[PDB]
Amino acid sequence: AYKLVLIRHGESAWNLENRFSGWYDADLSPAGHEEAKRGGQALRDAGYEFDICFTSVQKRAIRTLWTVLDAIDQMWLPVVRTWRLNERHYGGLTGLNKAETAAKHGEAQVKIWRRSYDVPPPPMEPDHPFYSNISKDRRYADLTEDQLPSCESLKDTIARALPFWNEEIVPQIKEGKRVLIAAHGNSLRGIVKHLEGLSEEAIMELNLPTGIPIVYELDKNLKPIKPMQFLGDEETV
Amino acid sequence: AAYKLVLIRHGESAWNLENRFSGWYDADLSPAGHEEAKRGGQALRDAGYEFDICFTSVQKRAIRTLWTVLDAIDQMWLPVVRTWRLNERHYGGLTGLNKAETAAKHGEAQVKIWRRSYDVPPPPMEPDHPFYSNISKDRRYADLTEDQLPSCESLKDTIARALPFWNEEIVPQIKEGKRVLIAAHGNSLRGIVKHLEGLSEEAIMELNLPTGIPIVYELDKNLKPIKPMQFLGDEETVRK
Ligand SMILES: O=C(O)c1sc2c(Br)cc(Cl)cc2c1Nc1ccccc1
Ligand SMILES: O=C(O)c1sc2c(Br)cc(Cl)cc2c1Nc1ccccc1
Ligand SMILES: O=C(O)c1sc2c(Br)cc(Cl)cc2c1Nc1ccccc1
Ligand SMILES: [Cl-]
Repeated sequence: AYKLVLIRHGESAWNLENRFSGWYDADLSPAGHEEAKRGGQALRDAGYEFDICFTSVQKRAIRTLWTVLDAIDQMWLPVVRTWRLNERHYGGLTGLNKAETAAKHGEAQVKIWRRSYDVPPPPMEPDHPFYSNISKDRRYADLTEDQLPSCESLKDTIARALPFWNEEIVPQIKEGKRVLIAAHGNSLRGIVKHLEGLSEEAIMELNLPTGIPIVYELDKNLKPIKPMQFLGDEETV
Repeated sequence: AAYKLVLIRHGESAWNLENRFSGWYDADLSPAGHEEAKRGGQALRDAGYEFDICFTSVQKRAIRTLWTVLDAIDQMWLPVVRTWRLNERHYGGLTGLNKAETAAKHGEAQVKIWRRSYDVPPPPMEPDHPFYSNISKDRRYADLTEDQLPSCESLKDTIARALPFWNEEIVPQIKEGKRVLIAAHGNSLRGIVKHLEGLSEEAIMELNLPTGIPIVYELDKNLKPIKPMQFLGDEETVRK
């Protein structure tokens, strides 16, 4: 049975995980960093070994992966970064808290956006404070006009994450390489939905815990052989 | 110039503080060596350097130096390639001995020979060596052929196994236009510098790269330096 480990980063600075941090490159807060440290200790105590790591190009996930690699003394592992594992792009909502989002767009539209799998939020427009910060960021300079989102539905996010799973990660898993993925709520949602064949409604109901190793055991067809499991002490699991 | 290349040599390690030979032993930075890396990163940040790809070894004193630099210059998203071929020189059975144990066991004449010699290796690290399984059986070297895994290295050996990685992996990226950062070690960086500047054995053995300080090369399209290496940082640090 292949082993696959996912880890979702924890808290970012300035409450930005509650502010549609999205493609804004928020760093971990001190608390989010401690979360990653605890997740790494849990992987260390459990003696996990990896052969290759995948992460996004967003520093909060990269720093999570660094903290884990440090904790488990495997800083020498190959690391692969990809925009395709980025957090969902929340468009014009990026950086707003819940109250400000409702104030701007009204409760009705907010409910529609919260429940919809395929309706995107408004695009991030040139007058958004993150517009040039994200869209002109050098790490996206190789993306084509059609690949760099101004905004994403959950469908959009999963659609651009899954090609990287199939094209880069699955081959590593099938060679027997032990994969660690440090990424974001919605990109990990895409992977989990593919793994478990979950429904749109289902995946929108799933809220992956942060800072906690998520262990999958896959059969020869990369199908889970049991439910996802979490690593940690008794209280946190 | 056509190209710019930046090297950085990691700073003090935990085993440096013990004056022990580390070589392939995976010693971490001391707090001071970590601080050094932060200052070097800040120098790169103040100069506004941008990179497209980073190379380092599979040793954490170099990897953590790279990480610290990337953090400082807000380029943690860059691709990073790690290779055993940029590891520190392998000191064979000297690995893990401190200065006194080395002088005690081998005597003044022999230690002087090993220090000055380009191609006389120190004793090999034998299966009964206290760090033999820790290093030679470390799964990170699992894909090395038996010929590739050194039991010891002369400086010549270190340079000879570093330069294939330069030629085959770094040169292509440079000529592709990618701005390279190499975070590595004294002797593997010596291999690179010797090839870049066409230095004699004697000259490369006289060269001692400063630590924690960005070393900048301006290279023409044939990767020939168009001037001497430049250290980045305030006037003080550059002077020292
Ligand atoms: O519960 C969640 O995780 C999500 S997702 C999402 C998206 Br897309 C757009 C919007 Cl306005 C909200 C949410 C949301 N909560 C929420 C935020 C503000 C006001 C009311 C509810
Ligand atoms: O006196 C010298 O010139 C040198 S050179 C050198 C090197 Br190289 C490594 C080390 Cl451990 C010592 C020395 C050393 N002193 C010395 C050596 C053996 C016994 C007593 C003193
Ligand atoms: O300065 C250098 O590059 C080298 S290399 C080497 C080797 Br190999 C074996 C030995 Cl006994 C010494 C050295 C050496 N100097 C040195 C090492 C420890 C203490 C004092 C001086
Ligand atoms: Cl990395």
